[PDB]
Amino acid sequence: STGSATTTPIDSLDDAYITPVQIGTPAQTLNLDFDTGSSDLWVFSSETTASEVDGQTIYTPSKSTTAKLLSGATWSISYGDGSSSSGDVYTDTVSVGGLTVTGQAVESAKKVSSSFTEDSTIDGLLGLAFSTLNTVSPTQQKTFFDNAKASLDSPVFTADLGYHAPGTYNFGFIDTTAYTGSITYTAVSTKQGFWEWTSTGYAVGSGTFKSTSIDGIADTGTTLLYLPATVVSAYWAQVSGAKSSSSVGGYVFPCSATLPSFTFGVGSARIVIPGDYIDFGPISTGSSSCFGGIQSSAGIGINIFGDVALKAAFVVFNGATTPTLGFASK
Ligand code: NA
Repeated sequence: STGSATTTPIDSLDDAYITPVQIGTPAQTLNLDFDTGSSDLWVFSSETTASEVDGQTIYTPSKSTTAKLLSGATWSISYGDGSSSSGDVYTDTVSVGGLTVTGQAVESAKKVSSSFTEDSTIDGLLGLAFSTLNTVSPTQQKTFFDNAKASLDSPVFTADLGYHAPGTYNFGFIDTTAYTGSITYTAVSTKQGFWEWTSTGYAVGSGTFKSTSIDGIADTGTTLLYLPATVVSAYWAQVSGAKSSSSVGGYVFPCSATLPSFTFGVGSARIVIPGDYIDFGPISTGSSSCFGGIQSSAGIGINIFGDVALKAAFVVFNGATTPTLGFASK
């Protein structure tokens, strides 16, 4: 089997991407944030505290003939941005882009933090990291990918995120029409439960490539590119008037600037992030200070190749017995 679904930016900045997901019988379609940095599939639901719901579409298990309470199971998750959610668990039929899993754990939120409530466009998350990170207790649950894997034509999924445009998540196949050149594969460590890999270096604009190992994660659920402070300083030093602002919470730059590209290494291959991808616009409405898309990972404890990096590439998440990542230009 295979599946193929379009993923759409939630706003003009590509802050996140939503993908429609069918849950239950008859189908209830919710728009979920596919997150390769976490391992829970959780939804706004008929159980979510009413004051914490503001515009989201909810899953109502009582209206699904295939829903079953997973008795005694609870979940609770905290993300890198300080957001959180928790609740109970149902199993139900879940389909993505025509690929169906029966018996998928659907984590129903009883509580969500303010950042979720305030984002009316995201109805929940679909985690695509390794199932070792799944938070269901007392019986850990599998991701949608891990449950689908054995049925797929190939044990893979691909992320093809757009810049200010829709893109695609495919399951079970490589679309050889969706990228240019060849795919470079690189080793993955699953020790922390992430798609963790090592970039071979970077360049700023037209500058020379610096060969240096950068360990980080491929995380579709993180907006920005978080890298070591040395790398980030070297990037922003090429932008007149850029500075790190403790009041704003990272590097800002004059909205009048033209940003340089940023290149990262994948083995001997190179992925180029155009400068425009690094502009996250005014820090507040009408400001002439703009927020940067490359930020320091110092204090986060891991480097994160978030959407800024991933949307410059066609990315293969190879879930074979020995997982690997692939990157191609597009
Ligand atoms: Na922000």
